[PDB]
Amino acid sequence: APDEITTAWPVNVGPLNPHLYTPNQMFAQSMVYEPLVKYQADGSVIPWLAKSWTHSEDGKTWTFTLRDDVKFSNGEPFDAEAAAENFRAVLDNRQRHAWLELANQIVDVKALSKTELQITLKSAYYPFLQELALPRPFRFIAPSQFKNHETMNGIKAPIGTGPWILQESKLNQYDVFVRNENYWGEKPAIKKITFNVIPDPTTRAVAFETGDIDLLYGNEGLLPLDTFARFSQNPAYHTQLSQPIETVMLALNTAKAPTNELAVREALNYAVNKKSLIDNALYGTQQVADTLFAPSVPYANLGLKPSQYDPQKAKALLEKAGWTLPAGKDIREKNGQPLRIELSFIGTDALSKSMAEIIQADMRQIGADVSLIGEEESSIYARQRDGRFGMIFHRTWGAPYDPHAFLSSMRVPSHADFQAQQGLADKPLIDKEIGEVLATHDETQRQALYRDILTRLHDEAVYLPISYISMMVVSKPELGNIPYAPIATEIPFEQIKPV
Ligand SMILES: N[C@@H](CN[C@@H](CN[C@@H](CC(=O)O)C(=O)O)C(=O)O)C(=O)O
Ligand code: NI
Repeated sequence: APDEITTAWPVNVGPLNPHLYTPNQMFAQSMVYEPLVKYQADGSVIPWLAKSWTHSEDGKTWTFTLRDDVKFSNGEPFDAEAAAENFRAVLDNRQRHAWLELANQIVDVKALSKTELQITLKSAYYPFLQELALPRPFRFIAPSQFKNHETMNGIKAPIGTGPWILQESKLNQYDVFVRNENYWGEKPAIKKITFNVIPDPTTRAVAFETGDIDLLYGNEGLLPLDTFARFSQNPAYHTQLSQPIETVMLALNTAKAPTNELAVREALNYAVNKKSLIDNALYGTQQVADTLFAPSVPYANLGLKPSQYDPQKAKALLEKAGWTLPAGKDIREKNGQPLRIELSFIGTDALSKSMAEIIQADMRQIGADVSLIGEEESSIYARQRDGRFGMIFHRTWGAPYDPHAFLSSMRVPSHADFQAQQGLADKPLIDKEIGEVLATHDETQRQALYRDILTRLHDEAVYLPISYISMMVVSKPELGNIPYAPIATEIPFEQIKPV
C-alpha cells in the first residue's frame, strides 16, 4: 500500500500529553499538536496558528490574531479561548517548566475575542517567539480533553490540530497514526504511519533489511553505525546524513568523587582518543568535538582551547593529584581507594553503548577503572535530574535551543547539567550570568556573557565533548530524498511522498 509507511522506534509514543515530558516522545507530540508560530531553518518563525501579531512599545504585551479556520481533529474549534485554556493548564504546572525561561516570563494569557489572544510577559523577553515554537510545552490540545480542567494530571484523548491523529497504541508493540483529513493546511501525501516498538538496535536494522519497515529517521544511534555504513554502500537502500546538529558529550559530576577533582576531569578529557573513536567505531560519520557547543552554534565561536589526546599528560595530572599506581597494579589508588567511576547511558542507543566501550578502554590506559551502566531512558533521565551519576552520557538540543535554552535549563534540575555543576565554586555566578544573557538587549554584552559562561564551563572541564552528531535517515529508494525538519527532534512526515 503505497501511501502508507511503516517505521520503528525504541519505545512507545507515550500518552501524548502536550504539556508533559518523557514518556511522551517529542516527534509524536509534534505530529499531533501545533504552535502559534513555526520555527524555520534560517532562525526565524512564521505565522502558524497565529496569522499575525502586534506588541506594545515596551515589548511586554503581545496580541496574537489567530486563524478562524482551524479545527481540532475531533471537529471542535481552535480559538482564543481554547489557546488561553491551554496556556492556563501549562502554567498551573509552572514549576515543571522552569527550565524554559518563557515559562517564567508569562504573567497573563487573555482571550479578547474568538480570534484575539493576548499574552503578557514580565519583561521584553526576546526569545519569546522561538520558545513558543518548540515541540512542548506551548502547543494545544482541545480543552474538552482536559481532566478536571487541567492537563498536568493527564488527558482524555490526544486531540490536537495537527496533520496526524493517534489512532492506536499497543504497549511495547506499536503505535499507529492516520492522516487528519480535516487539517487546515496541506493534506500530507502519506495516509497512515505505523511505528513498531523495537528497542534493540540490531533488531531495528534487521527489520529494515527484511523489508519489514520502510524508513528510519533519527539520531545517529538509531542504527548500529557499522550497519548504517554498509546500508550506504547498498544500491538497494537509500541513506542520508544531515550536517551536524548536536553535541554528544559526557556530563562529569563535579559533585561526586572522584570526578569532583579538576585534575581528574582534565585527565579524563586528555584520556579519550576521540579521532580513533570517530574514525573506527563510528565510521567517519561525525566530527571531533572539543567544546560543549560547536563553533557553528550562535555566540559559541570563542576559540576555546581543545584538550587533545594525551595519555602521558593525563597520567601526570593524576599522579600530582595523589592518584598513584600500586606495585604491579593498573588501577590508581588514593589513600587506599582505587580510581573507580561509573558511566551511565541509555541502553537502547547504539552510539552510546559503542562509545562507552571505547571510552572505558581508553580510561583504563591511564589507571581509571570505569564501570558501564546501561538503563532505560526513564531511569537515565531521573539520574540526570537528581545527581546519581559519575559520568553520564548527554547531548545538546539543536536549533533553536542551542545555546540559550540549553543554558537556561542549567539553572534547575533538567537534564544532567545543574547537578553536574553543583561542585563548581562559581556555579551561582554562572547561573546569575545565564539569567543576564537571557535578559540583555545589548549585543556586545550578550556576547561577553556567552563567552564568560562557556569559557568557565570549558576551563573547569565540566564536560567531555565527544563528537558533533547528525541526523541519520534510511529509506526505500521509492520515498526519494527525505527532508530534515529545522527542529532536531521533529520528523517531517508530512513532506514525504510515495511513488
Ligand atoms: N527530556 C527529559 C528532561 N527534559 C527537560 C527539558 N528538555 C527539553 C529538551 C530535550 O529534552 O530535547 C525537553 O525534554 O522538551 C526538563 O524536563 O527539564 C524529560 O523528558 O524529562
Ligand atoms: Ni528534555
